[PDB]
Amino acid sequence: PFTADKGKCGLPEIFDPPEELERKVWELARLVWQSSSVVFHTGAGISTASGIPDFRGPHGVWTMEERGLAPKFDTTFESARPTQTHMALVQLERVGLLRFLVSQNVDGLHVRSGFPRDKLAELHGNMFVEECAKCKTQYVRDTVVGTMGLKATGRLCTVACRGELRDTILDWEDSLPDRDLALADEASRNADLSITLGTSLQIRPSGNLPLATKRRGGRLVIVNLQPTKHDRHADLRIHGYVDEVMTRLMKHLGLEIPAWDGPRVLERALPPLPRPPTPKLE
Ligand SMILES: Nc1ncnc2c1ncn2[C@@H]1O[C@H](COP(=O)(O)OP(=O)(O)OC[C@H]2O[C@H](O)[C@H](O)[C@@H]2O)[C@@H](O)[C@H]1O
Ligand SMILES: O=[N+]([O-])c1ccc(O)c(O)c1
Ligand SMILES: [Zn+2]
Repeated sequence: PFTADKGKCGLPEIFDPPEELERKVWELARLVWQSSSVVFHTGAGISTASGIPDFRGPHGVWTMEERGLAPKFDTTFESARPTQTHMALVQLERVGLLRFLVSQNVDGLHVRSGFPRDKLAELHGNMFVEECAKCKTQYVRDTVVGTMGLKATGRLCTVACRGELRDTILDWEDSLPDRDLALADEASRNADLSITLGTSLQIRPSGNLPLATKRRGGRLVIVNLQPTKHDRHADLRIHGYVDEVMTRLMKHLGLEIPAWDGPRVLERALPPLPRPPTPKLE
């Protein structure tokens, strides 16, 4: 806990200049069109524009802690709106340009975004989701589950059970949930395109999954303001705000970023919605 390694925190940000940024997103555009199976890996950087601080960035939880300062939240978890990036990932799934989404975030926004849970691994859990110890039934709640570290919440299961309900937030010692990690690994290995959004890729095995894609000739794209463990293995690193990259990307793809109607829960994914026809690439 106190001892736990929080890896490299407070590294400098890189800012690709507009010309290099605009061009790198057109190449990302091309790789989404080329790819049969596109998987997105997300981390706390896709939630920073909502007012949720990240961990290892300039004003990250771990970064401000090293310098004896406090992270600053500009919102509560309950009153946080999903980002343009969160809503872009929703459209990309709906139009069939996103096979699987893998997140290290516990902020709960993916789910609150309306994103299909059966196409999502929440690898470090969800602040809003408690799980029945007895029958493994999950409850997506409307306020944050008040505990952390797979502890009893105080509520009991309501299946036609009275099983102990506990949080889904992994403690430093706790192993990842096998179902989520297994689907996340299959998705990552099977993928021909893995795009990482606002993660430093410093945690095992979360951070290593985008590298499973690169095996069998898959392409790896890293969108992050800072360096990242596996920058060396990327075919494309984009250094900029992900909201900018994903707003420009969606515009190249001919896609609108949909409205957020407030917190909604989508258990299962629907058949793909119509999407624009693919440009001639080669
Ligand atoms: N607007 C932005 N656009 C793009 N990148 C951004 C933005 N804001 C921040 N970033 C980048 O976003 C990156 C986020 O890196 P880290 O803070 O390590 O997030 P993680 O999701 O990998 O944390 C992993 C786990 O570790 C914890 O213990 C928990 O268990 C976490 O689940 C940085 O490089 C920022 O520069
Ligand atoms: O307080 N928390 O639990 C936090 C702190 C920072 C985060 O980026 C986060 O997703 C949750
Ligand atoms: Zn139960």
